[PDB]
Amino acid sequence: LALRDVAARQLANATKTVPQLRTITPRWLVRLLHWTPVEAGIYRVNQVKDAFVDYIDNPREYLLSAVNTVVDVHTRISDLYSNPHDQIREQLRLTIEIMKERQESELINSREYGLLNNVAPGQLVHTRNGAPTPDDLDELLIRVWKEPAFFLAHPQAIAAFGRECTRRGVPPATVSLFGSSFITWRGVPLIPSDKVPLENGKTKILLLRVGESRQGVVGLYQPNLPGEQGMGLSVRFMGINRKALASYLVSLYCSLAVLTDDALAVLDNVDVTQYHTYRY
Amino acid sequence: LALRDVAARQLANATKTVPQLRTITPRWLVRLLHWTPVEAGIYRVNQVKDAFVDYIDNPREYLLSAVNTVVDVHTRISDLYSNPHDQIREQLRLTIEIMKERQESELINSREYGLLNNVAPGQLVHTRNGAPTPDDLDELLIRVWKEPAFFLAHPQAIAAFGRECTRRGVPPATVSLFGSSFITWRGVPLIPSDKVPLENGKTKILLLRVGESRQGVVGLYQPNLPGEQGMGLSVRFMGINRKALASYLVSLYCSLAVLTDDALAVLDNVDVTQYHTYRY
Amino acid sequence: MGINRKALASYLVSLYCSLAVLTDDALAVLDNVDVTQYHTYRY
Repeated sequence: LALRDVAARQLANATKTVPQLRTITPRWLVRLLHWTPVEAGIYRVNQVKDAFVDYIDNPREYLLSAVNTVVDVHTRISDLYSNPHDQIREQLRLTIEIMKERQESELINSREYGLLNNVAPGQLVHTRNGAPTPDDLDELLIRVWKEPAFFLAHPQAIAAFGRECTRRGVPPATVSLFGSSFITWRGVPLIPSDKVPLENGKTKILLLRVGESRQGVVGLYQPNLPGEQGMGLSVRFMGINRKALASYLVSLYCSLAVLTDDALAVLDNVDVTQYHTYRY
Repeated sequence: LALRDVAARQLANATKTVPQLRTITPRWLVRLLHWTPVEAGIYRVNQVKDAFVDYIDNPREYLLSAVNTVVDVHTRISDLYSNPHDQIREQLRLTIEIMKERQESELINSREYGLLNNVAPGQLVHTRNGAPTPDDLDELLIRVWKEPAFFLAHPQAIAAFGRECTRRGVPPATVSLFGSSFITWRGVPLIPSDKVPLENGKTKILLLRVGESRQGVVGLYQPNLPGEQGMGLSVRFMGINRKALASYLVSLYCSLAVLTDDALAVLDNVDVTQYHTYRY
Repeated sequence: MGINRKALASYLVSLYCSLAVLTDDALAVLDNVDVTQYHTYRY
């Protein structure tokens, strides 16, 4: 008999990871958008009227929106347990991750801005038979034929499109972006995002042109913020309350503008639950 | 509601102490002895016969004794759990502490060497009334009147002597040695040691002269050992067995010689259980 | 490890390893995969 493992383990330093947040996503849409700074929170998109040359007198003004989160950390927790990991920094990091996920979801789904609600008449396409076939994506590419950037879809919709391509004996090509592989259709990549709504096996697929040089989709943000930690993101210390809770304010200022109406098209009534039966 | 202490504690490094060994003692006797090296494990104490000048022809030869301890440490324990504390080093350190305690106990109590058994006739004093009074220590000082070094006693016997001194209205003086205070009697310090036997409230008190220049008590040790880590102490790696247990041999070589017989005296029948009743 | 009485030298080979799945959506398993099916091509 000798020294046991459980007793010798009382002398050993455990390697501790930072807390793993499983709802973190790559947030591809934010990385693929072009971001325009708005120095005073107002973006006015002037338009040619009925494209002599006249302009409309009531152009849409985009107001940047504010989302705030208060992060409360007890002073004794950050005082006592900040070795080897800063407790305040981990709380803030995680908080900002959750806020960035919410920001991507708002870029897709917001009622004021938000791609699925700012789609022009004539740019809304419907599937012929529910499932996202190659013909439906060809329709989408008809609607955004001027230099389309990427498709945006739920990963289940990308799988359904892959099944439809397999049934027709068509293997779609792939591209590498940001060290990851994506399906492409007619050279246009299919980008996954779990923020595209999926309810009762029904979802939507978006097609986007991005950039200000083109007349595409642009993201908007506020450029010079006190306590800035990122694009349109700021962190401020709010103070300490009577119960020794230190508070931090995390602010995110963002919006989205579709500069011209042929920069965005949406394929509606996409069914992701259809499976083919292969019989020979 | 905010982040709780129990959850935030999962990120914090705990400060781990080395294992505390409560049986560790200051081992004052070993620190107070003079240590003589014996290069080949044999110490022959020559004596003048019946002190012309003749020597005895059968002098006592002191053979250094060996105490061995095998320290088994599983290779996976030292491989896995040696951060930030070396597991083998802690096991060896603790093992050597226990062996040093045993060595002090053997210097006092051994049957071959050992002060309580190598006491000459005429140097054994008995208490007049059980309790260790000032008169009994004066008797001891009669027996070792030539430059006595220190008393050695159980801490309960030192307390009993203190009680006897208090009953007689005598406060004994104290000296500082090694950063610690000790009672002294007639300028001779009383050194505590829990290795002095105490059974049924009965113990002994020793008085020693030390050194080779004087003809006192000397400790003996072996000076040039393979794997030497201390005085007469060595550590050797023995090998690994089939079940991946690494073994280490800890060896301690020691003995003790009383050069002349008036260098040591023992006060016998010391009673440590007597308490005076103060009535006025 | 050392040499025994019959002049056999021993060596200890140790391997320390484990594996962690940090989040649960990092791993998926497809079960009941059948590898014995062959199609009959008739035209």
